[PDB]
Amino acid sequence: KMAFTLADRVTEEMLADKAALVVEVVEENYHDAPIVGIAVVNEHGRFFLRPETALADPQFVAWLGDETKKKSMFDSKRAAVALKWKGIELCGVSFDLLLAAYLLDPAQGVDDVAAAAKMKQYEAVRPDEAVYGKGAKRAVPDEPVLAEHLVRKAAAIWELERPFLDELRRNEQDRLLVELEQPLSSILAEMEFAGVKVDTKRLEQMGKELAEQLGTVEQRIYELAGQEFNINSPKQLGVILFEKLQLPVLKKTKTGYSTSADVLEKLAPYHEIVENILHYRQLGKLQSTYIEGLLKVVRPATKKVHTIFNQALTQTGRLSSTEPNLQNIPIRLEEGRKIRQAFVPSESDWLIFAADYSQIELRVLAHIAEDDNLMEAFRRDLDIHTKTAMDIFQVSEDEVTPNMRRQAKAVNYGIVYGISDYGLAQNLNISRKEAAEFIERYFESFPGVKRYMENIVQEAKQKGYVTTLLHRRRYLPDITSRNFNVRSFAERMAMNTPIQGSAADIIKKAMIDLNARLKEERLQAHLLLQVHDELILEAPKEEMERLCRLVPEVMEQAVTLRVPLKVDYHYGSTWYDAK
DNA sequence: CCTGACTCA
DNA sequence: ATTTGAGTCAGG
Ligand SMILES: Nc1ncnc2c1ncn2[C@H]1CC[C@@H](COP(=O)(O)OP(=O)(O)OP(=O)(O)O)O1
Ligand SMILES: [Mg+2]
Repeated sequence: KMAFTLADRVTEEMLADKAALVVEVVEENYHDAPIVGIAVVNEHGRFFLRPETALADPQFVAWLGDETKKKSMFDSKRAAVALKWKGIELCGVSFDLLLAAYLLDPAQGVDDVAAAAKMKQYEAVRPDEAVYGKGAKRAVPDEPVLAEHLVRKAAAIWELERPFLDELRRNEQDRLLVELEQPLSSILAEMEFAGVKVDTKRLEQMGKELAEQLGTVEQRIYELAGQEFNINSPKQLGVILFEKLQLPVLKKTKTGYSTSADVLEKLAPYHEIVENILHYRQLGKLQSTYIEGLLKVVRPATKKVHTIFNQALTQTGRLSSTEPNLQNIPIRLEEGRKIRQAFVPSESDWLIFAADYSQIELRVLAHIAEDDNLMEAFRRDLDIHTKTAMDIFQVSEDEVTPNMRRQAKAVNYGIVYGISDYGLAQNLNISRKEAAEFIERYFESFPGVKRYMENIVQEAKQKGYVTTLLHRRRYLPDITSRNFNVRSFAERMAMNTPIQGSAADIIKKAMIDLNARLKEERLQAHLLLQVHDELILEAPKEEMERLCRLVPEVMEQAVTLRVPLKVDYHYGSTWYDAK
């Protein structure tokens, strides 16, 4: 039905200056993964190429790397990174169907061509899973079966480009795709392929010392409990706490007694064992995830870890980070924070540079809600987190520890994002009456915020979606539900999504501008990680003074708001020391 | 395989 | 009924 040529060799007509291109990587993690087949669809026809052939052809390599030869693809970052592991540079990607689908509706969770094709009732293509199988059954099919699939995906991208571009424009999301998400994709590809170097000697030594400590904590817990049990089993732990030790049951879930951190902290006046158990579970996560888990994914020859930043997953426009996640490395307790000493520069005499947006979503909220007191508070360069802390704990602006400031931060965001008196009371372990009062005195300080939250909920109910500064959209079909719980969740997404998502837009624009600046000044410095409202770089030590100016400036100037943007920054010999 | 732990923004 | 957005892990 769909004619295509199974080429034995690359020909001139395959190298047209506009094409839909498929460079197939079947493994979920595409770092150093096999390329199993290539497809090209253009004005001249439809082609399948064997990668052994095509990727060793100097004209095909040349075409891939030619910025003036425009390619339409699906998940171009996957291809770009797979090709870098093959030592080949991919340039000129002009359209990405994955990112196009993501912006049109992130709720669809589009993650193959067939799923994007369905958005426009295009059915002449199969889902990837149906072709390759799942779990232990996964496999590349016989060549003719593989070739047809790849070509059908290329044909889909080719015929779907205009319809998707048309709808993006209708939505005012065309520049968001072309000028923000697509250029970011290339930047993320660079970051992933660069990787972050790990000090495995230090990490392994930390692991040995941690094992000993876990043993000591473990034995003490058994002593306190009067028996041995699996502390890492919430079920067994529940029996010990609420049956053997007869402690009060504060919460249940569908599976049985809750042993959450929040519940165990509240049980501290009844038995010292709950504090030990909380310590044990913290240490155990360090070991399983940040020592053992991390060392499993280090590439042994280079000692580097290579994350994958998922650009088309979160419902608000944030990135996520997987295998390993490098956006949740410990920082909040000194015990876990020391993990960051194992993340080091990739060359000697280089350093790690880290920058963080100050009170980021509160600034954005001030701008969007146009609240008087809040907009003013940032012109006066106030720290609303610390002020809130002084108030909540009844202390002076010098008795506020970092932990206290962090706890205030969750209260400040909690409130603007819809926390109830019950939630706030449980969060700070205070009376609900007292909690209700903090909330009241909060919306009195910032009345425009309150209006904005009422107003954005009403709007969402009328339009059925909310939007960000750069025209990112989230649909919220549940917001007019007759069901209280379902409706309430959707209403809180309407409160949060425009703010978190606008803040995502900003740091994304900051990454693009920053790279442009790094290139024009021909610095060796380069981005390693993004952590939502943080950018981590490494660079020669001689570039630290110039970065101290360049990085914060670019980040602060990324957009222009009604309030200042403020960036904190540091550097040092390890990620830990960049504080 | 899911749930409830821990980790971050 | 009860802040938002994420990922990985051991246990079961
Ligand atoms: N508990 C929470 N609830 C909702 N959103 C939160 C959150 N914690 C963080 N976020 C969201 C909202 C904030 C944003 C960034 O996290 P930062 O810790 O960096 O908060 P920032 O306000 O920038 O504080 P600063 O840098 O001055 O210490 O992510
Ligand atoms: Mg911040």
